[PDB]
Amino acid sequence: GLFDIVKSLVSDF
Repeated sequence: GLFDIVKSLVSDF
C-alpha cells in the first residue's frame, strides 16, 4: 500500500 503513503502525505504537507 505504497500509494497509501502518498495520499496520507497530502494531508500532511
